[PDB]
Amino acid sequence: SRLNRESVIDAALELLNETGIDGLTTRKLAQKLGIEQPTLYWHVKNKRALLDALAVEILARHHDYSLPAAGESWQSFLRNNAMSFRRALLRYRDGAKVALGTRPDEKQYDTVETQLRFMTENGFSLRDGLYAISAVSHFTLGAVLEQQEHTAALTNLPPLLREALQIMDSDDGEQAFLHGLESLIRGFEVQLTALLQIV
Amino acid sequence: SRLNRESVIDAALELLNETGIDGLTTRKLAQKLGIEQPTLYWHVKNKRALLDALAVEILARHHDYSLPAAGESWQSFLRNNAMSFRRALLRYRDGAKVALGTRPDEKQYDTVETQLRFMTENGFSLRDGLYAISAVSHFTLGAVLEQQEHTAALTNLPPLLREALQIMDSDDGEQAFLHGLESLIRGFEVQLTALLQIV
Ligand SMILES: CN(C)[C@@H]1C(O)=C(C(N)=O)C(=O)[C@@]2(O)C(O)=C3C(=O)c4c(O)cccc4[C@@](C)(O)[C@H]3C[C@@H]12
Ligand SMILES: CN(C)[C@@H]1C(O)=C(C(N)=O)C(=O)[C@@]2(O)C(O)=C3C(=O)c4c(O)cccc4[C@@](C)(O)[C@H]3C[C@@H]12
Ligand SMILES: [Cl-]
Ligand SMILES: [Cl-]
Ligand SMILES: [Cl-]
Ligand SMILES: [Cl-]
Ligand SMILES: [Cl-]
Ligand SMILES: [Cl-]
Ligand SMILES: [Mg+2]
Ligand SMILES: [Mg+2]
Repeated sequence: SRLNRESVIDAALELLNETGIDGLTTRKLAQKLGIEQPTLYWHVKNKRALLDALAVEILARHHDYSLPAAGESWQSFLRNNAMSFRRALLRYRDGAKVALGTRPDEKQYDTVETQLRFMTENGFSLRDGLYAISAVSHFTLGAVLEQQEHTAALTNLPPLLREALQIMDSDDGEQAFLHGLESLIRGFEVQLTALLQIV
Repeated sequence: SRLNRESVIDAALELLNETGIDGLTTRKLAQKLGIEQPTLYWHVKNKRALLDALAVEILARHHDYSLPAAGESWQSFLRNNAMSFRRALLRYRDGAKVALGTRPDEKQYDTVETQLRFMTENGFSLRDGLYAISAVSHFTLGAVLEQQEHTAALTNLPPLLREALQIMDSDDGEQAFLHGLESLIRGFEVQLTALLQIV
């Protein structure tokens, strides 16, 4: 079938959904695409190239709150950005695993530069803004990965743990995520406010 | 060589370090152990059983701050617990990937019950204590996974991003981690303090 970049990526996401990350392979991608393996190699050199591309494209397709609204607070932007990031990572099987350890792509440069500038224009040093952005990224990735890999795994408890497991089993993870997110955002705010005060 | 549980686990961690998680296999474990594959199967049924075991044993061996000190504050316990958790996850290649989505093992029941009880004895509802514990777990896992998978990957920047990448490349990740951790802990504290007040 068609082997332009857009089409190869569509097929790879479809396969990622069916097989997960560890099961995703170029041989299986060639099969899905109805092509021989040397044909594929012309377009896709290895699994890493594919993974890097999929991490960019998953956000390009499903991460719709990458930029703050006009007049939006930094707190609100981090909240909205994190919810959007989480949704995007949850959309394909092992999506968060595909996103791990990637670095900004050239096609994302304008966008993440704006993100970083925004934090600095709200009083953060680049480092402190970066640390806030990174903590949000990390917390969100961890929460999605635990949620997803828990599912992968599924394929005389003491009382508080029993109840804790009931609590976790009662929700997809969004409740704990949204709660932890408010804690994180407010902690950043306390830090930012304090300036040189002992806090 | 010897195939008791302890020995199989030693070999599997050694192999995890050499090959990472996706490359870890029972065939390769059998090779390391100097045994045939049906011999191994008697002791280890599949890769999942091995992964579940390794997640328990990595913490058993290297997570030394699982319990609060006498009179220790909940803030200090979460801090100390998180640093210890992070160190443990960093000790083997893809350690954090091995830990993902696991649930408490029977051998950890006493310990995590104590953790949960401790939070409740400091004023948290079980749910809020759980949400705090989970946010710490998630933030720490995400930060370790990004650090580690970044390394795996390695095998006209705009100015703020250039500097941000210099900042990240200058440290192993501990600085941003410790900073984000204080933000998280203080956010929990603000929440706990507020009780029914609008906050
Ligand atoms: C907070 N939120 C989840 C962010 C986001 O919305 C992104 C996006 N594509 O819109 C990221 O790329 C974002 O998710 C993300 O992945 C970010 C990063 O990876 C980095 C890295 O690795 C190094 C320097 C700077 C960044 C960053 C500023 O681009 C990060 C922004 C992250
Ligand atoms: C915060 N810190 C990293 C904790 C920890 O020190 C643990 C340990 N072995 O000592 C965990 O097991 C700990 O790391 C961890 O993994 C915990 C959990 O997985 C769960 C799950 O999944 C469900 C209910 C309860 C727990 C928990 C209370 O046992 C969690 C405690 C985590
Ligand atoms: Cl076609
Ligand atoms: Cl074509
Ligand atoms: Cl492959
Ligand atoms: Cl021996
Ligand atoms: Cl033996
Ligand atoms: Cl295997
Ligand atoms: Mg990233
Ligand atoms: Mg866990």
